[PDB]
Amino acid sequence: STFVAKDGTQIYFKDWGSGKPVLFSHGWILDADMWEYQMEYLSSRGYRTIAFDRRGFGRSDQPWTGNDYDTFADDIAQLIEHLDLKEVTLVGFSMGGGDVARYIARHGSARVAGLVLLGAVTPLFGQKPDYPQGVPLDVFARFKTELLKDRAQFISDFNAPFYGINKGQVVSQGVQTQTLQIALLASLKATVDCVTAFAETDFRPDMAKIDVPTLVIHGDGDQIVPFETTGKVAAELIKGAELKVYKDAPHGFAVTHAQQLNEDLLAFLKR
Amino acid sequence: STFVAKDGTQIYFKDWGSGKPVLFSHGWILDADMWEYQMEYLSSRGYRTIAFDRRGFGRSDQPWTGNDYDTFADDIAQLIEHLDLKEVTLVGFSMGGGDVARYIARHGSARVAGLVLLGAVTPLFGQKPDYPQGVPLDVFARFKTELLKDRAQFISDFNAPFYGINKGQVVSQGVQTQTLQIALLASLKATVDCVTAFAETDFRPDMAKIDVPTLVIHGDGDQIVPFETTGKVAAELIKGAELKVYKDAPHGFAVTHAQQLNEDLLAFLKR
Amino acid sequence: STFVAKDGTQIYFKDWGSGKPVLFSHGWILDADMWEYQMEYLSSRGYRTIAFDRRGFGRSDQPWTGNDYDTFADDIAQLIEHLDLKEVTLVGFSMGGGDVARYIARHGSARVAGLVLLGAVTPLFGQKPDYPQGVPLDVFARFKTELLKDRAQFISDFNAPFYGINKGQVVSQGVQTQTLQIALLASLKATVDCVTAFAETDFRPDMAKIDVPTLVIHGDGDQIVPFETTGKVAAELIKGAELKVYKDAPHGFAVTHAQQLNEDLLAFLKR
Ligand SMILES: [Cl-]
Ligand SMILES: [Cl-]
Ligand SMILES: [Cl-]
Ligand SMILES: [Cl-]
Ligand SMILES: [Cl-]
Repeated sequence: STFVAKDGTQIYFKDWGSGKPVLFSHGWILDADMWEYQMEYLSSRGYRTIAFDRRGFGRSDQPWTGNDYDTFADDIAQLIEHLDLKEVTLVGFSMGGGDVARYIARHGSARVAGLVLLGAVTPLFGQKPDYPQGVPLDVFARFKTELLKDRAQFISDFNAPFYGINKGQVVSQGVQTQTLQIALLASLKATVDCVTAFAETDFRPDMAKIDVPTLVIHGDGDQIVPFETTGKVAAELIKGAELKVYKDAPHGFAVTHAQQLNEDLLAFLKR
Repeated sequence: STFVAKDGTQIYFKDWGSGKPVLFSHGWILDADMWEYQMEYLSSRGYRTIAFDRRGFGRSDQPWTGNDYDTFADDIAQLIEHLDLKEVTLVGFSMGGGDVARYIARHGSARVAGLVLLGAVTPLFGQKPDYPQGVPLDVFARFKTELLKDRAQFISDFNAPFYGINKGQVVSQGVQTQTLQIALLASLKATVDCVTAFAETDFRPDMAKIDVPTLVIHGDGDQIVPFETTGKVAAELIKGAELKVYKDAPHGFAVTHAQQLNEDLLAFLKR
Repeated sequence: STFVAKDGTQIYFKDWGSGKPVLFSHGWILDADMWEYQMEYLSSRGYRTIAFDRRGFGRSDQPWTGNDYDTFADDIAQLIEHLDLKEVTLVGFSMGGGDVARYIARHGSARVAGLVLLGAVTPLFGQKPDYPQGVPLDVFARFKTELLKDRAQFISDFNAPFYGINKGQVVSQGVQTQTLQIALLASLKATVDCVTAFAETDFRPDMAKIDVPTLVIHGDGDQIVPFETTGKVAAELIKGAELKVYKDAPHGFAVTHAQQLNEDLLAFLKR
């Protein structure tokens, strides 16, 4: 399915099953397919599951402008409006944790039953004056330089630390092939602009606005989005949030810990 | 090109050339591109060729519902009506033999000049009480279990018995790459529901409804859809059907036996 | 974005940034993504960048008919008209040098500020009675035969001479994977007809119609489109054209010499 955002950007989404809705926001160089197993799992068990390709990614249009969290958050608002969703459980992975938090901050939580932040960049990923423990901006600047030289090889090399294959996690060649295939669908421009966005955007004000049940899940072996300065802090800053730590899990844990995640999502929805 | 099915599903198709129409229905985890050489061959020789991506596959939408042979047959009916096709020769490969057969069973043959069943699941693939020679259902249940764990690696491993590479057929790396790339476009949900559909659907009543010239072609090395219990029987059950057995040919014989298939299709059309 | 051509063919394009427009025409078995680094570079520096997927390629429709330079040129005209572009700099790579030249030839240069020809087939690629130095037609006949047997393996094998990898150019596996992925999106029919088109079409008359500033760039290690009989002659035949030769550069120099190309394009636009 598609809808057209305010600026004319066409956004691809899937809307499966019926019942209470669960809306998924994918990570960086991924698309809505990263959620296919969670969607099948929950839609076969009485839920409606919705997942979009972020602007610039997968099957969506690739606009030059609007590659920032405020626009990402408003794109989600438009999707929710378009389908007239109510009591939605928002689920964000990695950089996609930021647009679901920012949606709540910009639009409130009247339509929202709950929030799930999976290996998410919230509440803040990069360094700030009062957050020297964040990732230094020159680290991201280097990634951008590499992406602007050869993004295809960048993505290909990113598979190992993403899935923790370099630390003994086991992920098939098939999954690695699918990951690269999907990543190459994306815009070079959106790919690089998203680094800027997740490097620099501060979601600490957003955390104070989250007034729904919230589950934070993070792998403490995550090489991409460090657990200690992201998920651990998000769970403390969000009132009433629950935290689950998957021991030694990598960033790409929707793959390596698929069944555990499916069960945790179900348990949260049935709380 | 696209048409929209009754339930809102957008379906991609290609419609090439002019003349008497030949409408192709692809196999499992493939899409309309599996026919590109047959389409070029026949459309360069004065036929109109049409091939669609089944719902849930290729460039088509991925609906949660309607992944069953009655709906697939009705999709084909909608395409035929969409383009107002007459004297159409229907050509179905593998699981795609089922939806062309079920189209005739549900809609009759007023628009149909002839039927070709290529390595097809017809008349019945899975075991029934009166068909113990069919494939036991626990075989398909295991496939579903494996697809719900890692469909990307399932498809990758499937290449070998599909093309008979495991038994000495020679197929390029290029073709194996293209096969996996196209398979990964598909929905996880459609991929799994199709297994249920081809495992359990009985097309034996459909065979009695086929009242047009019919050619059945099957490889006798077919490791996926066994000739003895499918194409052999389909040819005996359809009145006036002709049977061609490709010696030592695998399931993926539109690739391994491309030229022979092209020439046999042309001869059938010219009969 | 998309527009619909005269014959109903839907063509995908990207339109990025603002400022003076630069319209890019890709090579054979590529798509608009081949320009992503040039588009990012120029659109980050005050230019509007536009690149389309040629009919039969990438994300565009795959028509049976119209796979010829006159139609290609008219598709470009229709895109220029669709966006009401003025003072456009046309940039064509490889076979795409032909449709920008033919667009000037058929429609004039009222809308055009400049022309850039990159490893282009202009002014004539294949042999003619007065051009025995051209590539013999049996060479292209053999490519077509191979493509009509196994286009996927043809493309895979083409990576090496395209990028000069067989002559010590260094190109990542990621770029080669991306090149194959994009090529496989294309129509078999379009892929084959384009060979006929660039083999046989004579752009020598077109050269005399080009009355705008023109930069010709070509690598003199080009194994696909020989510098001596194409770019070298195009630069001599177009009044006032500038020529730059990249020493030992291959056909796929937008990849191997990306930064040098970006800087040359920018220098040209600023002249
Ligand atoms: Cl269960
Ligand atoms: Cl608390
Ligand atoms: Cl009979
Ligand atoms: Cl010169
Ligand atoms: Cl040089």
